[PDB]
Amino acid sequence: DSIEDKNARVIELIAAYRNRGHLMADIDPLRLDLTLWDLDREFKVDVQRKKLRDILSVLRDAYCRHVGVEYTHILEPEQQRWIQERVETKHDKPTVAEQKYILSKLNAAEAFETFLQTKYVGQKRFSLEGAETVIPMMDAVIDQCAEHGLDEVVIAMPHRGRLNVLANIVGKPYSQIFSEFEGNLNPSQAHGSGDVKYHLGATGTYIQMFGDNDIEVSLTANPSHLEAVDPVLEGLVRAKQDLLDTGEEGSDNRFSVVPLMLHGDAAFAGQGVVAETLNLALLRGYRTGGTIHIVVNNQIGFTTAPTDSRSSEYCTDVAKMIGAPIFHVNGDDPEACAWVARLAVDFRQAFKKDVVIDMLCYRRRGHNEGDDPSMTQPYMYDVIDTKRGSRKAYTEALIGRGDISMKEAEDALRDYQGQLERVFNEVRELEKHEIEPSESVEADQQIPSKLATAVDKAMLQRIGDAHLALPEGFTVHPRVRPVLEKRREMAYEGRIDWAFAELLALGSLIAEGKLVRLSGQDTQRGTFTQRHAVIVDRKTGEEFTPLQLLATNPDGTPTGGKFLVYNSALSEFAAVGFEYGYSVGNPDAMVLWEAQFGDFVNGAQSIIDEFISSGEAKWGQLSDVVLLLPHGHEGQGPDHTSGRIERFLQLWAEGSMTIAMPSTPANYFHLLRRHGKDGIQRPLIVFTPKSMLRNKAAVSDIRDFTESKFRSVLEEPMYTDGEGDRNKVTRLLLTSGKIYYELAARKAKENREDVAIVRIEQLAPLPRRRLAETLDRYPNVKEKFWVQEEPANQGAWPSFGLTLPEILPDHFTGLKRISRRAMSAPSSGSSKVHAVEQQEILDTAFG
Amino acid sequence: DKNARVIELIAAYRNRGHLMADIDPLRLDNWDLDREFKVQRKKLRDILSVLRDAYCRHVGVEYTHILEPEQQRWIQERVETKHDKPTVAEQKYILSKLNAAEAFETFLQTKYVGQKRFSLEGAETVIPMMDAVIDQCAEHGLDEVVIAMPHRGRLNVLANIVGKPYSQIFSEFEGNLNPSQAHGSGDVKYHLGATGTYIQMFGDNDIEVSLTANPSHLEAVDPVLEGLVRAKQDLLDTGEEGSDNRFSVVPLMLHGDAAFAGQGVVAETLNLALLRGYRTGGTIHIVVNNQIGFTTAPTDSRSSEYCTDVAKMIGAPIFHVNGDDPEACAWVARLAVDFRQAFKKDVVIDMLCYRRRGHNEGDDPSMTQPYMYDVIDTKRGSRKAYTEALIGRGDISMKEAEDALRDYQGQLERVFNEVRELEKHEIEPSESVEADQQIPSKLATAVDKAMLQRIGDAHLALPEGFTVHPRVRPVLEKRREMAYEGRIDWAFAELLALGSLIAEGKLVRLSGQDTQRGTFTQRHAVIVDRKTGEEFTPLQLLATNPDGTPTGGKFLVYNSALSEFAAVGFEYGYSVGNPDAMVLWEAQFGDFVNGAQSIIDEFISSGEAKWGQLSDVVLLLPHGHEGQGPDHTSGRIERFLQLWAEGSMTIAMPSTPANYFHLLRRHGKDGIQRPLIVFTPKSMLRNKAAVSDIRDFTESKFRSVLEEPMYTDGEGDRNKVTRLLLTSGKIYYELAARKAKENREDVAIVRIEQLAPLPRRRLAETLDRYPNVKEKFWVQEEPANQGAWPSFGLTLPEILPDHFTGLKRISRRAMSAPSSGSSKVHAVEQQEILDTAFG
Ligand SMILES: CC(=O)SCCNC(=O)CCNC(=O)[C@H](O)C(C)(C)COP(=O)(O)OP(=O)(O)OC[C@H]1O[C@@H](n2cnc3c(N)ncnc32)[C@H](O)[C@@H]1OP(=O)(O)O
Ligand SMILES: CC(=O)SCCNC(=O)CCNC(=O)[C@H](O)C(C)(C)COP(=O)(O)OP(=O)(O)OC[C@H]1O[C@@H](n2cnc3c(N)ncnc32)[C@H](O)[C@@H]1OP(=O)(O)O
Ligand SMILES: CC1=C(CCOP(=O)(O)OP(=O)(O)O)S/C(=C(/O)CCC(=O)O)N1Cc1cnc(C)nc1N
Ligand SMILES: CC1=C(CCOP(=O)(O)OP(=O)(O)O)S/C(=C(/O)CCC(=O)O)N1Cc1cnc(C)nc1N
Ligand SMILES: [Mg+2]
Ligand SMILES: [Mg+2]
Repeated sequence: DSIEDKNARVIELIAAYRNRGHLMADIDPLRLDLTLWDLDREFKVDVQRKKLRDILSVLRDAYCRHVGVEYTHILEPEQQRWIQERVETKHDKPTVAEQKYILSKLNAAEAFETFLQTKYVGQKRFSLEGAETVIPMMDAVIDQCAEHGLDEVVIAMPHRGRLNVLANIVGKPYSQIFSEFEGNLNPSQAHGSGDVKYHLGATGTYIQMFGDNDIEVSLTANPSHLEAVDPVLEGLVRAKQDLLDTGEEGSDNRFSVVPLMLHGDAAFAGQGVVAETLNLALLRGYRTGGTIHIVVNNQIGFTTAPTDSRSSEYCTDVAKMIGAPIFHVNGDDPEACAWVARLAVDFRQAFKKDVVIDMLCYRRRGHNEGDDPSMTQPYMYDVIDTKRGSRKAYTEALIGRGDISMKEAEDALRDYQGQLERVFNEVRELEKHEIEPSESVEADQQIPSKLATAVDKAMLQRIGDAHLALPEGFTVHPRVRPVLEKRREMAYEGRIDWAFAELLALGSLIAEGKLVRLSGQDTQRGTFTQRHAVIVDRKTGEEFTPLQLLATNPDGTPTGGKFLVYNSALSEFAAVGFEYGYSVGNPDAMVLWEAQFGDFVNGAQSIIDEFISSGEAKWGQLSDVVLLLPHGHEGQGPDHTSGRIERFLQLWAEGSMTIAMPSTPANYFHLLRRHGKDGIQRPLIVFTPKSMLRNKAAVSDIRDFTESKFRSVLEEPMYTDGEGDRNKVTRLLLTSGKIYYELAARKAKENREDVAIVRIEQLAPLPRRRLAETLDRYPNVKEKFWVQEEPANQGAWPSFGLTLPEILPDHFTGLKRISRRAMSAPSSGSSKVHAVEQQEILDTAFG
Repeated sequence: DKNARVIELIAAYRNRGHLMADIDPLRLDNWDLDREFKVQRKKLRDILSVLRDAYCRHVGVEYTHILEPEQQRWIQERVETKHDKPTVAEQKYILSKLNAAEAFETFLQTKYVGQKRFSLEGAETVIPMMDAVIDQCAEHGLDEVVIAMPHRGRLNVLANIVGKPYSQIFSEFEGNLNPSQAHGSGDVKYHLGATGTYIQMFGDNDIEVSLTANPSHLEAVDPVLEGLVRAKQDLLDTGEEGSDNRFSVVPLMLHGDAAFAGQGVVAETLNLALLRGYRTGGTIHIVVNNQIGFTTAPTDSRSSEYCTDVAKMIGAPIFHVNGDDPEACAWVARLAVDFRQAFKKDVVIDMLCYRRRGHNEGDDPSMTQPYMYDVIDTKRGSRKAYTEALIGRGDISMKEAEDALRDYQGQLERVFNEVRELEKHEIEPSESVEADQQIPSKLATAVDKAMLQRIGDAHLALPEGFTVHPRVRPVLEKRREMAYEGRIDWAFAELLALGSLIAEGKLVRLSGQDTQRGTFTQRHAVIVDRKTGEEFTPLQLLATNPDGTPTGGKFLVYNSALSEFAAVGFEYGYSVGNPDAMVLWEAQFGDFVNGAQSIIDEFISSGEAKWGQLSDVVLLLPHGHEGQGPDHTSGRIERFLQLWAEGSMTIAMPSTPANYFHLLRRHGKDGIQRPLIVFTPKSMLRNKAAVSDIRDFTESKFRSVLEEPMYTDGEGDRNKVTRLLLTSGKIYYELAARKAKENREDVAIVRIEQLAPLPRRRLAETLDRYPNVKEKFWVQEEPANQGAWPSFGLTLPEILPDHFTGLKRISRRAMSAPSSGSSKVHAVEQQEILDTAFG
């Protein structure tokens, strides 16, 4: 009513457009879903005086045209002001040369799809038709990154316009893409079992069209499993940033390697790994200084409408949890798409935070190029039939503006189409090779000859002394202090436990110049209070990392090594994905991921199945990620007992991974040191102990570290070092893990000279030669038994019971099993029932 | 202008006031007032006092992210108004809950100091808060509250909220279990569930309270709870598939702060909240935010301000409440239920508290968090502070409070003594649960020809003016023809099985990614009008008898979200919630079921042995080597076979449509409340040889072992057979076509349709019909380390030594991936198998 009362209604209106203007924005290319006298009156705006008509025009233009902005949810006021200053101001129109360049990208995007439709009508390619604006948008992201002088852009994306992105953004040769469609692959392309064309990656150098800077562009490989690559990309980028000494663990806060993550609208809302990966964005051990997210929102998921794909307004609403700004942009406006892309990069650079671009578009054809979409979405495809497409609509705009002519536009398309045909002809002209079955990739990585993993006594002692080389005035917790003192004593006197042997292995590698990354749930202290990789000051809370002292030589010079130890988030899928990604990103790093209990690794099953166990065969992607899985039957229940050995053994083929269950601390030390020094970029699966960590018998001597190597097959010390007679042995018990000690204690108690226990430390690849050689030392053996704690359908028996009598018939024909009955669950819920079952196994083994 | 600054200030408190609220009980991180303004006309001092009281005291309110204006106004009206204090009787009742909560934890600390119980100490306010949720649900006249929660205060919740007898809880600590408690392999005490009846203290209403079982896997039970509640809602005819939109079954989901932010299944389950096939009319979420995750600080557990920030994606209101204020906690709990009832939407309560002891009762927390535990040691505890507050108010005396605690402590000791007095039973190893569910004798699954014809006729019984898509119409017409003339394909036999069950009165729930039409355009369970977009479900016509009476059955078919973990979890929960329902979940390709590994491992394969929880969930997994790549080839048969033990599940790979029909009808009629794993076909859906006759549906039953038709119906001689090829799946047709082409009378192909439990007797009986067999081979498309060979190669020579000693394998080499990436390489490998099998 009054001038003071009207001014309050203006501030409400300013806020309404800033908070809810995006709900009115003309973002959908398909289009499916105070008095008038006060307009010329001046009002106070945060302070300057502006007319209502000018305030309203700025608000409508910024928030209700082809760009929908979601940013008021952000808690940082400086971020809200930064977005406000760049969206609520008239941004200069692009140059004729820049416009022509955008059209050239839309031309290369559309013609690439139509060419494939004409030549390979029967083959699926997951076309970007109806979403061609992704190409000039990604180009603008990469160009803006190059303008900031960044080092690399790493891309992860699904199937949608993948071939297009590889050819028009990354720079993968058209000849290579057409050869995959032709089915005529050379020995390098036909190597391994392989994977489909829209899962493959590439690398290249992006050169600025209107700038002088250049930037590396990489696209990583991925399975069909939508969004599974999300933490893998993050891990890959983090490893690269750590090598470049940029980012969280670097000197320069540049975060010069940029993750560019693409997504589909149904997969972004539906896959849990998306929230798991976004939750890593600002963590100390996982941050990459912000990811640029592009959602190719074609408002469909195969035959599923968005109404059945999510419970939220936008497919991007999950990204609001990390305070990420969200930009919904109309896919029919390539200039707004290129502008939002450059704004996104600028925001990422200013606040080192994630930015999400929701590109509203459509899918011109069916889900695949063979699917009929009118069966399930007739109304949408009746609307698509009327739409002209971004390329033709943008061409008509540029001719209308007077930038180009109809002839210039037509000659440009014919030049690109001509170039494709010329390359297609040469691929067809290549002589067709004989199609042969896929071959095992086992021989691709050769075991090095005579590799030494032993360390000198001085090394053990230095790692020991490092545990007591505390900073001035540091107050050690009274229950942590005996561990540090016992470790220095262990390093000089012997009887080294499992927890110290692990740190002796990692510390000696750091001293040799290796980067060690160790992470997992409560991994800094350890689930079983054994590691103490990081010790906390009882009074101040200051952290001390003893192994970090080994990154410096005694003269003061750096070794080149580093110890990166973190407590992970309560995730398995994202954390395992990230560590796999890290190991691929930096192959010279020692990357270890620890499960709280091995029973939780099934939460990251997609990473194990789709990346860790099959990545080499499928894409030639090498990873040496170490998985530490606490395993053992101790009466703690079915979810605190098994790391599912049987599952990893089942997945094993073509010498893809090393699967071990060491029984001694020294053997574990040699296993870890071999993995970090052998140069075999293949994963390592370690079934680690819980109660065995504190077993007084499960200790090792200094000579085991300084004079021995890894031993895949272990005999009882009485036959190798003692006065035991191998000829008295009639019964042979073959085992793996902590049950050896329980069997050895029973053998000692009853003085059973007729029984020998042989341990298999390396489960896969099977040490066939060493195992045969070891059994040949017991000539009077009449019966052999595989003994294990695990149920009959679990542990090593499902694979060993079948492979051992086949690979060694003269040694294992008639091999019987001693174990728990076949069980649905990994063990019993009661510790008392476990104890009875355990005694039954020992009684049977000595019956 | 002054009035404009007031509007910005009003907005500042409503949007960001929660950042200033005194919600943390530990406190770790550190002239115009009399003028009137237009809001009605109110003084700035009165506006400011209302804003500070509503948004900056012990309750932090996040709601301005909500897009519905009516929801924002509803919260504003209940939050920005002076709320009446609870009555002396209500206050005394809240203290009685805090007394029960703390004394239960101190009693277990004193009696079983060495056993881990995951104490709720420092978070005792969860008990009066949950009581207020349940009491408010009972006040709304709701039928049931189903709870899912982790380990934190689980024993406490079972004893003080659900009503699990203390005698039972203490017998679990003593390790003295009777035959019913010791049945199966079992699970730890803080994973078990219970049921009971909640009776209002100051009301006359009663409500069912249930707590569901769960594994250690934090948050995995979230979609399971949703599915369980949804099945109960559908039975009560309340909700989305009901006459009334009451949603009378309430999901009460509890969480830990580190698990809520870190587990992806949380976002997957929240994404289901408003979907047609998954919505439960809103979940009440309680986060026990003790600002710790074992030894991990919140700074390393999440990238967001609040552990609850993920729930803002479905526009859920979030209430951060101080755990030291039990009255604010009880008020927020009742506000949450009221919001859920008004808008049938999810509500999140973030109870800020602390963990008095270590992660477990044996863990020393000062090793990793010395500052936090130096602060906790100075804190008095919600029970003692609340006791002192009521003494100060004059509600109770020091004597009345002490006498109340003595009564609860005295009752606990009395019960503990009786459990100790019980005779200790001999501890024996766990036993298989196989015999618990017996196969029924002579169960008929065949239907009359008229039923096949009715399901056929239903595909063409289109509504008036309905326009069928030109490529969908031949499927409907071919189906009516198939129903009367025979040559029934796979896709129609499935709908014949489901349709006949609906006609018999069974509730059929079928869901999965693009399941309504089918990934391979074969199902067409829902047909869309080409002109209007109107949907028509042919099988729904079978829920009505020809006289017009309902059969009692219903067809619930949905397109799922792009999830595996939550969708499989939900369907498992649904099958447990309604055991009389036919619940089927279909994977796009079986290669994506590993995204639900935790549900398969922790619920489907081991739920019966661990908790006595029975599920008859059906997993449909499209499987087969066709050259579509390593992620469009295998459902990982070897993994399901590995998990199989104690007759927990049925694992099948049928080769004929008729067999699949009988497998599905047997599952829905046999009464065995155990899951079914079906490896379903892709190209075999359109194979002209993979068809069945009417007689196989009307006069036959499921056949676990199948012979070639030439021996059972044709003119083939079994005695001429010298080589025997044992197989499963679509490769049979490729082997049969090779046998026919080369006229190999010396070779016979025997199919194993049911992989687990192994049909040992039928398999032996079938092989005894080929007496001149000199060599036997297991033939499969799958790599040597995959398919049925890893288990069959070991079990078959052991269970049947006179038949399978020296059984050799014919398959693809052992592979890291389920198959090759090239279709050309697949074709060469496939021909190599056929060539070896007939070499
Ligand atoms: C990660 C992988 O799986 S790549 C494995 C390579 N595979 C092949 O070469 C195919 C043939 N395979 C084989 O011969 C066996 O499975 C092998 C590799 C275990 C060797 O059999 P064995 O000789 O009986 O076991 P053994 O422990 O004595 O191996 C002997 C040597 O190979 C090394 N070695 C064995 N397995 C591995 C492994 N998984 N990673 C690294 N080095 C290994 C040992 O350290 C040892 O080196 P050394 O002779 O200087 O002491
Ligand atoms: C889901 C489960 O695992 S409950 C399994 C019960 N387990 C046991 O009884 C342990 C002993 N096991 C066995 O006898 C075998 O493993 C069985 C159950 C497969 C039967 O072996 P066979 O007789 O050789 O195969 P067959 O298919 O002819 O089974 C015969 C009968 O049992 C029924 N049957 C077999 N398996 C199942 C099953 N998984 N679910 C329901 N019914 C079944 C058959 O339909 C048939 O019924 P019918 O007598 O009316 O014709
Ligand atoms: C469900 C599914 C698809 C629906 C796609 O939904 P969107 O995310 O909206 O993507 P588009 O619209 O297709 O660009 S594609 C798809 C494919 O097989 C990808 C083609 C490939 O790469 O081989 N799957 C199957 C699928 C289901 N579940 C999971 C976890 N991953 C999947 N890939
Ligand atoms: C990581 C982990 C825990 C940390 C708990 O974090 P929060 O969510 O904040 O809970 P609390 O503070 O303990 O109430 S408890 C826990 C337990 O073993 C639960 C005790 C049990 O039920 O046996 N695990 C291990 C764990 C790791 N990953 C997954 C998916 N689930 C887990 N349970
Ligand atoms: Mg889509
Ligand atoms: Mg916690």
